[PDB]
Amino acid sequence: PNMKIIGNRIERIRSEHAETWFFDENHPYRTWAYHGSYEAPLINGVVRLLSKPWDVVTGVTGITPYGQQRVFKEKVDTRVPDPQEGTRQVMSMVSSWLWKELGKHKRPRVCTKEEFINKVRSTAVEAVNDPRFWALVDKEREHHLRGECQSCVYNMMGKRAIWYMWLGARFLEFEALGFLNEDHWMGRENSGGGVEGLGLQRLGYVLEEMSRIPGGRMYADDTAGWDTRISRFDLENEALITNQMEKGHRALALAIIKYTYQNKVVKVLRPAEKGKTVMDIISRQDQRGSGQVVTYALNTFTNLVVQLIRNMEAEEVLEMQDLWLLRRSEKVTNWLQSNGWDRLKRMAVSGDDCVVKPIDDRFAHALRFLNDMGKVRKDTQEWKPSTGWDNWEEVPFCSHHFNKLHLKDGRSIVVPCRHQDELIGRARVSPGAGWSIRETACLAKSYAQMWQLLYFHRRDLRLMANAICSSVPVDWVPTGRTTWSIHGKGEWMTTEDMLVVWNRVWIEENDHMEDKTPVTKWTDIPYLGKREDLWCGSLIGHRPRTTWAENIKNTVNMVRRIIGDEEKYMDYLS
Ligand SMILES: [Zn+2]
Ligand SMILES: [Zn+2]
Repeated sequence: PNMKIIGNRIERIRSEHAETWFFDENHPYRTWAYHGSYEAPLINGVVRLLSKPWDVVTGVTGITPYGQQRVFKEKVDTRVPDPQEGTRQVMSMVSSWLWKELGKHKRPRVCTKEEFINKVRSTAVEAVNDPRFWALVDKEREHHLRGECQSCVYNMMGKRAIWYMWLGARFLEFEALGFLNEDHWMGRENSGGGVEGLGLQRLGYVLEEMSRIPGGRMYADDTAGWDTRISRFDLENEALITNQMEKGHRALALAIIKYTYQNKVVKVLRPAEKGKTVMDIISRQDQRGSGQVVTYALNTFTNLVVQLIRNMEAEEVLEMQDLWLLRRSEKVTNWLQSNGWDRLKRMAVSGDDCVVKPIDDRFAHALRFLNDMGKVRKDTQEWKPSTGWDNWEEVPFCSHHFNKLHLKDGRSIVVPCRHQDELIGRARVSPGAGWSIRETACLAKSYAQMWQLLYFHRRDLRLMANAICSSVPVDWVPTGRTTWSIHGKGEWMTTEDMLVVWNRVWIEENDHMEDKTPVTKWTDIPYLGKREDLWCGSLIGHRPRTTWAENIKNTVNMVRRIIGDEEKYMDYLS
């Protein structure tokens, strides 16, 4: 461990728990440095009541110190092996080229306290309105400008692993690197292959556009445990963005990168004897600390780099000898300057997910650089060629597939779809304990309106959404977080009529809809074919679902009585 960079944080934690601090020789950490330990100490009722048939669907009901330790042994206690020197030379060249393209029409900048407060306002609200929080933030920034870090420490939670950091550390990351998100550096117009800021209502059109580019099949390979495969070399290559920063901003960003990305200090819970719990203090110099302000943007960047490299190997620009040491590097510069933009426009990359439309199917067996970079494909033998898709409507991307549907008048739209159990299961989860009827119903309304905008083509979701919206007062504003996906843009977070929002999103503002004729009734908005709806998890035709549909108005009346019969309600079912 680099005690010169993490030592201050470990010593600070040790001094805060000095009387219970101890070194456990029987700790379970294999690839993380261990420093010591100390002693340490959910249903949305509205959605549940309106989704009775799914109480026995394991796909729905399925989705702590023991939990944190399980994710360590199953996923995070691993070390990605170093790529060879030539592979590292290619990764650095491609990353340098890509940063220069992304920065051609954009300038890095510091993000402000005002920008952060505005994003928070959408107990974090209490902290941003307290001057003592900003004083703690200022003390840590002063340490950073002096080459020190005292409190940027992760808190592991898990259940993929989720790494939490105190709001002030997240502010310092946002100040230095938030411009990647706020100024849309990974937007498609700026990056060619990125899709940041496109909603699920548009991603399908990107895949359809890619299908028309001449080339091989569409490949959408997943890397097994992407965040654990981000190496110290990937982090150094991502850090090249600091070369485009002015000196003051550069100092802030280098502190975030060096002290919190390239060196990390984490707190993890672990069960101990007699039902007691300990907190372990560990560290490491690689992996992506999933949950950072710029995890998505940096994962998108590095996945773009990986896919450009796999295309160069497929096109026989890179040879086997180049893994050991890159020979004739001008060939890589030429390929990037000549073909890089064309190959970026042949990709759709969102964090660790990608779809590539290579110039031919040599991409399927171009595995040497991919495997040497440790970006090993999930659910496939390491050296077996990839299998691509001939039909863009079957390609998985961002946990969805995309289907062309036809409106009653002959026009077509391209909609997002996924297996329905995950959609209902997520809506049935309420975040945090102590949620009242007002907060629970507003969050149920947000899921229901999101379904009306994006998944209206699924029979069960259109009906369940109409039942939820009929059970929650119409003047209640949808609240909470409907998804963690950057592609759920929140047009459904409104009291504007969802048929109006549907028309704005799918017709008026949809650049892929040439005819702007409005759709004036929900009965003119299509469903998937019954067999497609069933393939993706519908319960149509299943007796408990038929009973639920026939009883739905009774169920809505029951919920209205619970919330209060005096509220303003709208009948969305008739
Ligand atoms: Zn710090
Ligand atoms: Zn589907």
